[PDB]
Amino acid sequence: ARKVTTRWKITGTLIAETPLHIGGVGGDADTDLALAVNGAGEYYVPGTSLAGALRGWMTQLLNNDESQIKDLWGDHLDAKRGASFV
RNA sequence: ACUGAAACUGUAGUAGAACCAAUCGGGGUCGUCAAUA
Repeated sequence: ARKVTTRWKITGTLIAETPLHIGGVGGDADTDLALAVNGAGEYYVPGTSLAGALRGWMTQLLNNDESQIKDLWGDHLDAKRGASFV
């Protein structure tokens, strides 16, 4: 497989400090923009939407350096990066 | 007159940007109603 010196499980509670809206495709007959729901119909944060939230912030932190970002979040086109480590 | 073996359809990607639940409105004030004798 991919070598992993150490795997880290990072977890905790995220609280909405303001209201939240991750959108699905949009519109449930009660709202023009409808919240994203999982296959069980439960309201959820897509891991895509949180990954890009955290990668996006990190991109601003690291002055939009592609190198260290792709070192942690993967890259489709570098010949030595591929899949994400987060 | 002899089954090929082995191989993740996967990798990167924030359903998001913009949008005022808002515009107008004195809690106000007078003669009506019935049809005959």
